[PDB]
Amino acid sequence: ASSFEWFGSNESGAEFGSGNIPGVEGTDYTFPNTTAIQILIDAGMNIFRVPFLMERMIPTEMTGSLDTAYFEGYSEVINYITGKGAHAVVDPHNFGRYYGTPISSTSDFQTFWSTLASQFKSNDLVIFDTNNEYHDMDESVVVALNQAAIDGIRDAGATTQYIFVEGNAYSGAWTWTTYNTAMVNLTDPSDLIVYEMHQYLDSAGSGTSDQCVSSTVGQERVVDATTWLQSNGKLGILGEFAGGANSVCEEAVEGMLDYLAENSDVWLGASWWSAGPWWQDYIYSMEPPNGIAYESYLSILETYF
Ligand SMILES: *[C@@H]1O[C@H](CO)[C@@H](O[C@@H]2O[C@H](CO)[C@@H](O)[C@H](O)[C@H]2NC(C)=O)[C@H](O)[C@H]1NC(C)=O
Repeated sequence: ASSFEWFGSNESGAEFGSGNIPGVEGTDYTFPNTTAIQILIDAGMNIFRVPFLMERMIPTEMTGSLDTAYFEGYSEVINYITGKGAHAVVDPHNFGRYYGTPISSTSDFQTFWSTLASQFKSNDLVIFDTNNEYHDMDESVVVALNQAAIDGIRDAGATTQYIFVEGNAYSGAWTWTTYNTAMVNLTDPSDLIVYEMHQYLDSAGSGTSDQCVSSTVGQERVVDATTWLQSNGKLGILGEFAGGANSVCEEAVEGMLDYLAENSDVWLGASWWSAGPWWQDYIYSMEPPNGIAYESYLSILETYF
C-alpha cells in the first residue's frame, strides 16, 4: 500500500493578496482548480490543505456570520476533494492574527470555530487545522487558542474529524522542543488530535529560497520532533515542506521523508507546499502541468505514496 497514512499538497490561492480585505475574487485571490487537483489525485495524492483568510470567511468580528460567497467558493473545493475520497484540511492561514492583531480571545476564537465547523460537521473527510503558523505570541495563549479551537469544533458536533493543531514559532519541527513542549496539554473528546509541523530546508528554514543547507539537513531538522512525539505518545503530520529543484535539496527531502517513514508509527504523513493555480514561476510549485516542483519532485514523492 503506502509508507504514510496521508500524502498530498497544499492548494493555494484563497489566501493570496491578504493586503486587500475583503478583496476581489479573480483579482486579489482565487480558489484552487479542481481539474488540477484531480491530476494530483490521479497521481496518488490523498490529502489537500486549502488555505483561506479568516477575515474573508467571517468578516469584521470572528464571532460574526459567514461571508456566503467566499464560503461557497471554498466549500466547493473542499467537497470536491472529499467527493473523490481524499481528506481536505480546512486551514485558516492566519498566523494567529485577525485583522493584523494577535488573537487573544479564547471565547471569540471558539465561537469562530463553531461557526466554521458547523458547516462541515457531517463530512468525515474534512480535517480541521486550528490556525496556520502561530508565532511571536505567548506560548500559553497559543495552547489555549488550540484548545479553544478543539472545543468549538466538537461543540458544533463535528466529532468524527481529525484536528490538526499547530504550535508557536511557525510550528517548525526543528524548533518544536525549544518552544512548543507545552502543547502536550491538549485534550479532545474524540481523541483525534494530530500535531502539525512545518519544515523547510533552506538556511533560515523560512522556505524562501531554492537552496538547501546540505543533503542531510532535512533529516537533522526532524529528529528531535520525532522523539518528542514518540516520547509523549502523540501523532504528527508534516503539514508543509518543500525543497528546490536541485539534487542537494532533493536528497535532503528524501532523507527527511525516509526518516519520517521509518517512524510512521508517529508520523501520519506529509503535505507539499504548494500547489495552486496562481503560482506561476514559484520555486516550489506543485501545480501541473509545468510547476518546477511538479516537474522535479512528483516522481520522487510518489515513491512514498
Ligand atoms: C485547471 O487545470 C487544467 C488542467 O491542468 C487546465 O487546463 C489546461 O489548460 C491549458 C491552458 O489553457 C490547456 O492548453 C490544456 O489543454 C488544459 N489541460 C487539461 C487537461 O484540461 C486549466 O486551464 C486550469 N485552469 C486555470 C489554470 O485557470
